[PDB]
Amino acid sequence: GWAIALHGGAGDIPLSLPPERRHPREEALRHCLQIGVEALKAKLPPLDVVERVVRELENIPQFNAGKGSVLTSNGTVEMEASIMDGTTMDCGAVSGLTTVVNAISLARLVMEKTPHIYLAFDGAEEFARQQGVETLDSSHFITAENIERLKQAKEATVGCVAVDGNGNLASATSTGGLVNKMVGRIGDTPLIGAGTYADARCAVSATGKGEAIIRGTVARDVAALMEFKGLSLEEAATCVVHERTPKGTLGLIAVSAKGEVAMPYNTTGMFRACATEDGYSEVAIWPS
Amino acid sequence: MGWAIALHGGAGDIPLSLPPERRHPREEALRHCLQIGVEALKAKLPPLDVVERVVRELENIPQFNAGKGSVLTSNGTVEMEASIMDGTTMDCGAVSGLTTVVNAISLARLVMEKTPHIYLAFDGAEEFARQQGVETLDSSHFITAENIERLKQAKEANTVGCVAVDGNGNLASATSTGGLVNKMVGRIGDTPLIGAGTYADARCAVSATGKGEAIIRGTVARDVAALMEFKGLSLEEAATCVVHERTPKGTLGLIAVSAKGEVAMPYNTTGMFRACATEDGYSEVAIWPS
Ligand SMILES: [Cl-]
Ligand SMILES: [Cl-]
Ligand SMILES: [Cl-]
Ligand SMILES: [Cl-]
Ligand SMILES: [Cl-]
Ligand code: NA
Ligand code: NA
Ligand code: NA
Ligand code: NA
Repeated sequence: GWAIALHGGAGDIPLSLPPERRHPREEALRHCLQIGVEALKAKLPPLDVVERVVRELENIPQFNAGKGSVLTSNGTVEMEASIMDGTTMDCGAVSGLTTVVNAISLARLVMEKTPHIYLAFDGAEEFARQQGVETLDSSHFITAENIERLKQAKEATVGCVAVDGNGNLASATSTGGLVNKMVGRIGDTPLIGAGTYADARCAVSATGKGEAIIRGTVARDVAALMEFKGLSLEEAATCVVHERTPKGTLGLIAVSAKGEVAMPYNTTGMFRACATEDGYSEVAIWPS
Repeated sequence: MGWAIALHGGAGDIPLSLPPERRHPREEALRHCLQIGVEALKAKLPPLDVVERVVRELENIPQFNAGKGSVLTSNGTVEMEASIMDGTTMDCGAVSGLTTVVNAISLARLVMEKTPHIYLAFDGAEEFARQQGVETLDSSHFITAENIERLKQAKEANTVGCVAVDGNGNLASATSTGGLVNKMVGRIGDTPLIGAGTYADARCAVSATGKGEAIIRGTVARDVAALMEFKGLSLEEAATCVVHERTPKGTLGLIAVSAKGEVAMPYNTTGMFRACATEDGYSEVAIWPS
């Protein structure tokens, strides 16, 4: 049957995270899970499901994508996303977005409306205007929390995977990237086979230290272990997270064509949720 | 078995009737650039320096779609991209959106060496280039008469690389391109994406060429390495499986070397401008199938 997983990012989420900051993030996870489950039960194809959920996770200011993107070194927002359809292996990606309200929707339009997969920076902003997507002033995306985070860094990702009852799979990832990143830095989120992958067998969205995820080709590696060694989703995701990538760098979510779900992480925490047709659902931050 | 090097000047529908005056300089360029890599490997230059030196020269040859001679965007502009990977460390570097940088591959290497990042693109990459003091020239330098005409033909109708291994099994890959003629401004292809156009690990080094979007979707360079690592396929078995089973005909060619000094250069296109050499005394320059 159908299955959905989502994340609001992996990293060093401290156990002492105050309730005032925990609660809104938990509420956001549970609300996005309800949106994605409602969508699958309304017979929306998995590509529409992961777009719809990641649009919400972009709009949530407590998550690093869309509004609440982390700031470049220059105190600016540069947003990036990718989307992949497992059944066609069609895909779309964008980098260097500064005014586009929903980066993941622009990635979808590159896939549908152009002969290309990947547009970035000024050409991606020009395509956004040609398509008439929603834009706001760059100041919309910058939060007080992210101004402070950049100050402290100089001193010192969201995702959705879904499968319907017919084995159709999709993956969507969106980010502001890494605090204090150099202007023009591209991380793992928009790279097919790093942050995002979907094929006949699985759909994967990765989150964490961008450069490690690129070097590790994490999303492709999950799919490759299932295809080339006959590993189950759980075996393939476990091996990548706990065997092949360094501690404190990576988490991912994955669903299979058979409707299984895996959300392993090697970080302290990962803001995560999932639901299956088989009546499993969970919302979590830390290990249980 | 000792050192080995392979290089390409791109794969695609190179017609069997390609007249001598387009074939000639490209075959000579392959032989010239192979000499650069052979002399470097005979001098025991690290593979990462070998592939950078060869691809710099391939960028400079105006008949190849990289550096000077890069194909034109829809707007008649050059937007250049490159990636480089060290198989021993899996250290890598990538650049997209370069308009004035003479050698894209060398800025990919500086990202890897001088920053905490793998990949810089467009204004931020051009600004890193200026901080680093690398050679830049006016955007008009990169535009050739041949590519003005190619773009005119594309609107009407509507890659280079090097892999090297030393006798100690150290592996490197480098790939540089103008991209696709009449591409939208800001379009990124496979060349700068680690695991699509470029990959190196302890077992192999891979550079891919052909239709960017097919190579992204097929994660070609990573797939060769994954079949060797996860199925125990030879370099040849893995390379041939990717090109002749896992990807559409007419889209892709690749060059690859193994830790053991094996060479493979399969393609599913009409042709692929290619050359290789091994310490065992083999060398080859070719365009079409034998
Ligand atoms: Cl990142
Ligand atoms: Cl010519
Ligand atoms: Cl020089
Ligand atoms: Cl390309
Ligand atoms: Cl051959
Ligand atoms: Na957000
Ligand atoms: Na497309
Ligand atoms: Na050139
Ligand atoms: Na680096």
